[PDB]
Amino acid sequence: ARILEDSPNARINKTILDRYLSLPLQENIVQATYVWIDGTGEDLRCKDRTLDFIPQSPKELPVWNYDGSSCYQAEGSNSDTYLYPVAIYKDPFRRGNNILVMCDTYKFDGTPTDTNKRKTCLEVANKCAAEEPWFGIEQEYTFLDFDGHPLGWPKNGFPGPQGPYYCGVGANKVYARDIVDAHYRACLYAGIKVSGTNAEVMPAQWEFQVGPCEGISIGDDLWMARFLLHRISEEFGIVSTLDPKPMPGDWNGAGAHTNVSTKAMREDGGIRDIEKAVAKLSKCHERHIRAYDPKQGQDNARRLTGKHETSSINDFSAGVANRGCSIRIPRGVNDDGKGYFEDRRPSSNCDPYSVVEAILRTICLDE
Amino acid sequence: ARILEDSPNARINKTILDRYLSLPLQENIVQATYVWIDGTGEDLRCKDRTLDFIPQSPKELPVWNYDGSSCYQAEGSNSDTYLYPVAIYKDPFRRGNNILVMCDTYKFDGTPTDTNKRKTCLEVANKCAAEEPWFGIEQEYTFLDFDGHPLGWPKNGFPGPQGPYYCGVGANKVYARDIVDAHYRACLYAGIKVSGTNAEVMPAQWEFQVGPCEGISIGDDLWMARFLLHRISEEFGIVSTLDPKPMPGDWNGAGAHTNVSTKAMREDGGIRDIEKAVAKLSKCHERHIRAYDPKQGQDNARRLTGKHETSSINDFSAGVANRGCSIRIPRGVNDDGKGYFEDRRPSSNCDPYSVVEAILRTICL
Amino acid sequence: RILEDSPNARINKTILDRYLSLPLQENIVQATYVWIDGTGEDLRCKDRTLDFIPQSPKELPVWNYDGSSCYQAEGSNSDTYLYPVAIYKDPFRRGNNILVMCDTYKFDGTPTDTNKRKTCLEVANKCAAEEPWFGIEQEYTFLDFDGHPLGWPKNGFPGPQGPYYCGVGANKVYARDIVDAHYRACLYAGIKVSGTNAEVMPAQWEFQVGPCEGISIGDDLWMARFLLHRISEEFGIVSTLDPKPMPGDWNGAGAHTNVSTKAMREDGGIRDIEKAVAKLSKCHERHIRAYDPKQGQDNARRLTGKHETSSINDFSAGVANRGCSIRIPRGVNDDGKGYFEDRRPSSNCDPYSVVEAILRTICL
Amino acid sequence: ARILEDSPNARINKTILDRYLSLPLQENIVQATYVWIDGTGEDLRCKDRTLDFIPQSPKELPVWNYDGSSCYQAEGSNSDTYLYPVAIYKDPFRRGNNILVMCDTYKFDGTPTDTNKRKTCLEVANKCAAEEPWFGIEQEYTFLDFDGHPLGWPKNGFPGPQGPYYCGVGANKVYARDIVDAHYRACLYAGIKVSGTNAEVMPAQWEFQVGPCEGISIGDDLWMARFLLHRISEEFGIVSTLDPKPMPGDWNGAGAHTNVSTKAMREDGGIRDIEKAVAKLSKCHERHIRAYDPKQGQDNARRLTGKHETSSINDFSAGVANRGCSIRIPRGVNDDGKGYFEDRRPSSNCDPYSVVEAILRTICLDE
Amino acid sequence: RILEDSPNARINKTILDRYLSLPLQENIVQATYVWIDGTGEDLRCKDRTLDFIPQSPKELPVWNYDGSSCYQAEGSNSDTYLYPVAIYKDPFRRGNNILVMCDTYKFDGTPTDTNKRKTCLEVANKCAAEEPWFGIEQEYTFLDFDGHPLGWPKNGFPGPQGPYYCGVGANKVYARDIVDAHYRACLYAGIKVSGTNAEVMPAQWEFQVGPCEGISIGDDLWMARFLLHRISEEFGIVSTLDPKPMPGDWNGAGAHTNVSTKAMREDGGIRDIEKAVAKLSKCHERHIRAYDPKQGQDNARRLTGKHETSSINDFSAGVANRGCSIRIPRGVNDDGKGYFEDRRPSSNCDPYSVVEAILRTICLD
Ligand SMILES: Nc1ncnc2c1ncn2[C@@H]1O[C@H](COP(=O)(O)OP(=O)(O)O)[C@@H](O)[C@H]1O
Ligand SMILES: Nc1ncnc2c1ncn2[C@@H]1O[C@H](COP(=O)(O)OP(=O)(O)O)[C@@H](O)[C@H]1O
Ligand SMILES: Nc1ncnc2c1ncn2[C@@H]1O[C@H](COP(=O)(O)OP(=O)(O)O)[C@@H](O)[C@H]1O
Ligand SMILES: Nc1ncnc2c1ncn2[C@@H]1O[C@H](COP(=O)(O)OP(=O)(O)O)[C@@H](O)[C@H]1O
Ligand SMILES: Nc1ncnc2c1ncn2[C@@H]1O[C@H](COP(=O)(O)OP(=O)(O)O)[C@@H](O)[C@H]1O
Repeated sequence: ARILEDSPNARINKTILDRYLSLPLQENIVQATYVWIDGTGEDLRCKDRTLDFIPQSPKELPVWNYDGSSCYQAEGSNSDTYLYPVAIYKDPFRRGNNILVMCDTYKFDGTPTDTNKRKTCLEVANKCAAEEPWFGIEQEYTFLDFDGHPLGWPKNGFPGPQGPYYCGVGANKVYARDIVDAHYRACLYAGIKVSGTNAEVMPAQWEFQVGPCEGISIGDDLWMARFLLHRISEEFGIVSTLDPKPMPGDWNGAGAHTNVSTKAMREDGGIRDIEKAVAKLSKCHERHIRAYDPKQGQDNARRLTGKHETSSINDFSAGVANRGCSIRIPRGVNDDGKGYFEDRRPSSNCDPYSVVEAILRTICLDE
Repeated sequence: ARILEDSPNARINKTILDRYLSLPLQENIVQATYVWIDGTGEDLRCKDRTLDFIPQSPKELPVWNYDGSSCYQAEGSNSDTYLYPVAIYKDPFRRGNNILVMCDTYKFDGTPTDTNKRKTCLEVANKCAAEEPWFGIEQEYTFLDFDGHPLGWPKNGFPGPQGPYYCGVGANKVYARDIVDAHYRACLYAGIKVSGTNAEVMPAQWEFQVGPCEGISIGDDLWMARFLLHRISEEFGIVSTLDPKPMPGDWNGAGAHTNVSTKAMREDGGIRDIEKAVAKLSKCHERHIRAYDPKQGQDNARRLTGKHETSSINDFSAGVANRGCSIRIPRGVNDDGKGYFEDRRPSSNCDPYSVVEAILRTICL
Repeated sequence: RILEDSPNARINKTILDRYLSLPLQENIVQATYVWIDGTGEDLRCKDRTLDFIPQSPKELPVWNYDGSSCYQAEGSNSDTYLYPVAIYKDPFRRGNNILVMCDTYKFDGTPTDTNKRKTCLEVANKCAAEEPWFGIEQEYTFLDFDGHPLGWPKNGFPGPQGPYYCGVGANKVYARDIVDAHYRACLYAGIKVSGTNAEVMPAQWEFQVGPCEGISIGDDLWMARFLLHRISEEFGIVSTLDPKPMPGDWNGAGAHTNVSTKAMREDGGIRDIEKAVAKLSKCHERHIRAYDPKQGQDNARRLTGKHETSSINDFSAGVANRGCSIRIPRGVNDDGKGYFEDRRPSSNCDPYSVVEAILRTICL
Repeated sequence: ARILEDSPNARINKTILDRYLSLPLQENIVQATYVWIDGTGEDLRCKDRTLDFIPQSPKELPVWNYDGSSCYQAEGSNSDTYLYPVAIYKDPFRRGNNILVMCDTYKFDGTPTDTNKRKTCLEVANKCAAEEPWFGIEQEYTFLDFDGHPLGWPKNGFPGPQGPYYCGVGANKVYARDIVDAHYRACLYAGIKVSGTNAEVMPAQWEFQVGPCEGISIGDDLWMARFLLHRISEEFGIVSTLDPKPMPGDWNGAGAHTNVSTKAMREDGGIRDIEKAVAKLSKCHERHIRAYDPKQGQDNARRLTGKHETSSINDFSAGVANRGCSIRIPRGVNDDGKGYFEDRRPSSNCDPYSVVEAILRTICLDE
Repeated sequence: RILEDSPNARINKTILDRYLSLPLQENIVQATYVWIDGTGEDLRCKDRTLDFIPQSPKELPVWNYDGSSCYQAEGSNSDTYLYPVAIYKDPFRRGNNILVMCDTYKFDGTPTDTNKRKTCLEVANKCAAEEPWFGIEQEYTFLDFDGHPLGWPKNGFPGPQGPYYCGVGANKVYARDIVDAHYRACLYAGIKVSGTNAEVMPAQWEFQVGPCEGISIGDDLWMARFLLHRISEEFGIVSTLDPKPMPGDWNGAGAHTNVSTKAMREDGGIRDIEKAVAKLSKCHERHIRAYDPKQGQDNARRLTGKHETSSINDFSAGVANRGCSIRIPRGVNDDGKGYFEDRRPSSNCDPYSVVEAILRTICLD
């Protein structure tokens, strides 16, 4: 009755679309959905165009543009903002040779927009290329009803206390698995390396893991995966939020925990290299928590500095297999004496480009 | 409209998923769902990962972990808990080469968790192998709406008294058969030997039978089957509960009656062996009740009173084709001089590993 | 309001199809055993996984159920046995899956009170040389979960009879989808459903089975009944065989029974038809006793002589006449051969008892 | 929201009437409501007329008529049926000098209707005038919603089992006390001797007791109490039923237990006269059952099974302090050597005139 | 949704008034007899017409009821007797109409199992010399018809505790109308209600009765409970006295009892009190049995030692302290004299048993 009752998309018919989706087209014709990051640094925008050819590379896609003043990227008279494809994926909605196109964005003068964090991240990731840095990201998120309350939670109230929902199974334990399952498979079909999923501590809260991807491709892939989550959830009338505190107080906020390695760390006795990198990471702490947050640490501080599977934003701790510590070497990695380390500081709404750039600067470029 | 009105999963669209399900993936890509028992010893948990190969046995799969502090399996600062794969099944939700994996769980130091009953059962099952013991379990369960009241029952009250609902047919006799049929088929596809189903005495109450299964297999199989029931139910917005007394008073609680035979018992003249086994089980009643419910024989006490065709919690009686009993020999087993016997004591929420072990201890060791 | 409280109507209906397309290894066979309970009117069922494709009812195992849970308590040994009698293709699962009609037997091998097949079969076998054929017109009514006829205004009545019989239209007949699904399921299963029609009462319908030789009418009508209840379950709709599912001047329900022997079907058999009707005239009370499963109590509520119906007490029979106990149809009196129509059996009759009683009187 | 949703009277505004009730008229305008029993023998009918005078006794009221063919009292084309006042009460709905009139009925030729039982009862009661016989009746009844299900019961189902509802207090114990309380007060005001009320075993079930009344007046007063019950219930959209089994099974039926005493049973040593009457009623069980029911034993046969605190229809019994019997003599009476006896046979829908006559015929006219 | 299924909430409430206002001759008197049933928790009532105005209880007729219809079955001798023991003016009917508190007796003239008044009264008269005064703080909770606390989100919880205690506002306290109506109806009836407040738990409230001399605190509290249920009823809201109307870290329910003798109150002061207290430290186990009507089984649920309550095993005494079993209020300590607080009695206690036990231990040894 109440659940999704005001959500426009949940109330529109979902069956008719298949009639039109079945329509055969000249294989020549290609619909391309260009996706980009808006002025908030948090949200995605998209639009599409018809091509008459199958592109092999993002360089073969035309440069496009949008009204930056309609996306919180105003620039007086000169608000036309340009779209530079950087990465191509198969489209799981249209399936043909139809494609999704991640972009980065440039002002009219050829300079990056404020929210373009990929330009510099790429400079750096090229300059550490020889080190073959690999990143995994654990993206947490919460499903909301249209009124902003977490999906399925009683209106004007709370479901039972945490305990039964983590990795839960059952109608009273986890909600909207359908979307999670759809999204997992859509990401796979699109060529994004999602390595798994789980249900989180808060009911309506989930996680998917992406990686491991090399260098800057973790940013393109996570951004596209976010796009896909929002877009799939839209069809259901459900809002997916990346906000780190989608509900105040005792309930679990949201991280984007980031797993890192270089070729040396992955090699035999890389443990010493890891332990070195964590030391370096462990103290420049005030500098990273700024580029782990699209508003420079104001979002972080709603979730962080507590005792709910997180990290204190105040100070810094580096433990082994410690969910309480900002940066963490897993037990099996100590045991193996090689592998990777987990940075538990990035917030669910982090920009991955900023995260990897801060990381690489510190552990490869030697600041 | 009240039925399922507040169930989130029942209020979310169900046809969109099929679009995404039919997406074709490159081969190499396998989705594996790991499943384990949590610190309650009753409830299941699960999560997924992507593999780049097709495993051939459980041994080929990666050991994995979870946070036990989030599963009622806290161990201070060392809360990481380990998932060991013990059985693979085909995945009926995702099909193809996708798989479901039953696990057992270990603490950070390599010891079993309190609710891992399989390590100790596996040991005993292995000592008893040559007697080739076979187990079947009749798992009773009940469908609930989101508010915890049994599915389709009138809000704040009761349907008609017992009688019409057992093995029923008709819109006013039995509810949500679609889940039952979907589950029977899913299990069969998964490789679980579901041997039957029926609607039970209580409206919204049902049973599926698993077996016969070789030794430790009954435990892996029944756990995975329970998983499948919860997980299929979930899509409908419906809760499946294995609680033994999901409504109080004169409403049939729930059992997990266990059928047992050894090789001796299945060969001509087995009835002698069956007779002896029943004899031994009669001198250690209390120990079995304690292993026959995962809270030491306390959820056993809200059901096993000595009424509604059942055992008594304090009292051990056996008999030939007798349902007011603990241990029963079926008429057809007696008439054939060979076969299997029925242990009626275990409750719907028993851990099958514990039931098996207790039994094999008494009648093989 | 319509079906708002029917649990099965409120549960999602599209998810099942995802699990139904699940491919299983050839040779796994699901078998659903079906039986009549201690009311003598209602059906029960459950299912088992089999190893093999049975070639005939004898190849299937004997099973059991707890009689105490279906009004068949025999104190301390209530374990009741299920003997397969007929096998049908399963229209719900298809493949090699089957439904299995049974009859039922106590612990000591004697028949339960509601097993009327045993005794009917002895009689029908004795009459086999007369090749008796039976056709049955099974009437029924769809109900909402509250017991009120489906679609009828709550706490009230739709317009008077006239427009609904064999109707077409959203305001003339209800739930044809179940009717059409049943019709085809029955044909797929191997049941000889010869026709259907909408009846005089809105939400009321009829299916005809036959002609079937002997005992097989009984098996087949029972499985068709099971199929009706079972298909209508998935819609959340109750199908009742109650003979007077609403009181007043609203059409009750019959299971009119058409009957012929070898002699009656050959030219000049009309003589033998009249012989048979005459033997049935002389023992009216024993048939009305056989013609509902409480011995003449349920038919009384229908048989008022007013609504296309015969008298409770008084036996009558005439050509072309729907006010009579036993009617000889126009076409058959004209043709000099065919069958007679027995209009006495109520919609909740056991066809084994009906067959047996008619065979005893016209063949014995 | 279902309780009373389909009941027309519950869905009509209730405060508007007050506006019109407070309209003053001159004391000499009298509204008289004539009430009678219809051809079912169970239900009441009524209608109103304006008088210009205040009658002093039933003798002073006009004899009236109605169309019996609309009340199941057809008699072909001579269907005009006559209404003779026999009792007047003060009207608790209009107050002032307005009145309710209980009547009995008579066919066009002056002979009584089949459902007029008063006539032959009053013949009898007059011959027993000396014995000064008193009657109390314990009228059980059930409130139903408009769909025929008991008021407040879950639709298509049953509330919790019996036990908590008898003389209960609490929103989840008893329902519609306002009607019970209104009616009790309205009976008193109208001039009926209502001695008490209680909530009964079945939820939605209630009882009021009337008496002790002298002779024939028990009949007139109880029929008028009945009228008032339905007429008051009607306002709330609630149906009040006197059906003896308003729900089949292990749910308590409804009786009209009748307390009886003569001058002689009330004096010292009266108990001796009592045990003699019981014995006389014990010799003719089948006579009474037929007088105890608007048919002749048909509705009793659904209530009276032996269980649920009532006598068997088949055989008779006495005892003391026993609620399983037909005729109960209270303890407090045996102990005091005087009082009355309780006939527990009459069903809730009995016609009281029929109950009284049959009892008097037996215990006074020595039949 | 709130009160949507409560029959009394859905019945028109304005019509009754046009009937109550009807006038009747002055010595027509409606009397409502009130008694405790076989649970020893719940009340029952029924009513009769008198033709006179009673001056005291003894002028009312002894009456009876069917004990087998209220869990007071004694086979075929089930008629149970009502003895009037206290009269109150009737706030629902006004005029000379009355409410009658009774105690109950078997057919043989002996007290029913749930009459604690008879023995309580014996002891009270023996301690009359020492002029004992009692004050009781009765907590209770309002429930919707489904048993969920009134106004709480269906299938869930409101915000944590903090804002509700002594709260003001539509989102802080619920159903103040019932509380005000009860407060006043009690005062009019002759019951010495001395205050009320909204409790920690949302929908939870309290009223205080007393100080009352001796046995009358039991009569008066019982009749106040009656009034609460009966007023609640007209709104279609349930009032429960269950000590833990919701599980976990939501505030249970007490019936804290304040106590004094003449000594303790007249100047002599806290040395009489400190001795009285030390007499209670001796017998905790015995008092927990007197302090709910199943003898420790319901208390165990709110007496956790957590959420401002004492633990059910261990005894404790502190000044101005709220974690203790017995309490000396700072205010009484500061002064020569006063009363002491007993914080162990549970919301569903029988006050007659609370008084008796306190009096045996303290005025009698
Ligand atoms: N050597 C590595 N370097 C970087 N990332 C890795 C490496 N190995 C694994 N990862 C990635 O880290 C992520 C692990 O997330 P998850 O399984 O949720 O870990 P946990 O929940 O134990 O913290 C996965 O995407 C995985 O692919
Ligand atoms: N020899 C045997 N040993 C163990 N289990 C058996 C044996 N034979 C059959 N079983 C299993 O016993 C179970 C019987 O379940 P069910 O038909 O519900 O029995 P009932 O309802 O009569 O107790 C099924 O799992 C069946 O496969
Ligand atoms: N000669 C016959 N002998 C036995 N049964 C017959 C014969 N002819 C027809 N039937 C059966 O009787 C049924 C006739 O029912 P129906 O056509 O509904 O009759 P009506 O038109 O009078 O309702 C058919 O379903 C058919 O199987
Ligand atoms: N002497 C008497 N003769 C006839 N009826 C009496 C006499 N004394 C009292 N009564 C009536 O008996 C009835 C008592 O009924 P009730 O109080 O319900 O008792 P119980 O609890 O035994 O059913 C009242 O109608 C009362 O007026
Ligand atoms: N001397 C006394 N002896 C017994 N009871 C008393 C005495 N003085 C006050 N009381 C009663 O104790 C109750 C106090 O309850 P309350 O005001 O809620 O106290 P608190 O909430 O501070 O514990 C009141 O009914 C009060 O009348």
